[PDB]
Amino acid sequence: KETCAAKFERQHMDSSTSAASSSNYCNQMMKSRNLTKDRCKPVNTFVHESLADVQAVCSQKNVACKNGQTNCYQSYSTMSITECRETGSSKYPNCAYKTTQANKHIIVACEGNPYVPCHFDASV
Repeated sequence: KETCAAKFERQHMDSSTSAASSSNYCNQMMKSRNLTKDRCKPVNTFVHESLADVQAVCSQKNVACKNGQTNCYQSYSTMSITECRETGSSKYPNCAYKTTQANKHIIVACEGNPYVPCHFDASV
C-alpha cells in the first residue's frame, strides 16, 4: 500500500509549517497522518523542513542505528521538529498526545536508490 519512502513522508514530514501550530498539533497530525488507525503509535516526530533538506541528510554524518546497522545519518546541524508522545492517560480509540516543539539534529535510516530517508531513528 506504500513505499518506505512515502511512508516516511506521511509519518515524519510537515514542510508546510515552520513549527507546531498549537498544543493540539500532535493530536491532529497523529490522526490525519493515519498513525492512530490500529493502535495509538506512542512516539512520533515531524520535521518542519523541505523534503530536499531532509533527503540531503542521507549524504551527511554516517552513524550507527539503534538496531546496530550503520545505514543511519545524522544531520550536520539542527532542524525544526515537533515531537509527539502519547500521554499517560491516552487509551485507543481516543489517542491523546503531548506536543513538544524543538530544534535538534535528526538521525534517519536511509535506503533505496535514490538513497533516501525511510525511518526516523532519533533526534539529538
